Amino acid sequence: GSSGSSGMATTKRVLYVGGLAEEVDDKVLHAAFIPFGDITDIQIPLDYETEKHRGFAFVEFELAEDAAAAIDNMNESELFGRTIRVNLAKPMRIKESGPSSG
Repeated sequence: GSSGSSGMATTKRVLYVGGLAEEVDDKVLHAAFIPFGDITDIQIPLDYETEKHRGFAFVEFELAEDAAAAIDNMNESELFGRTIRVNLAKPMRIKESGPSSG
């Protein structure tokens, strides 16, 4: 049994981790997800003024299957004495400001 609502895509490698701690970083997440498979790259949400994170990040998996397995597990897992959430990366959405109809 299976089905695709969202649509058609193969971007099931980048996982979204939430509920992270103030000490958790790309490094902590790496050695924390290194078991599942072989992380290809990691991204951390930071600013240009403070360059700090709110409590989440995005991890990539060498494969898709490995990622799915990481979610089913890491999902509502226990990290640093906290409950983090894991799920497929949400669909981004950007825009551009410009003059219209004049």
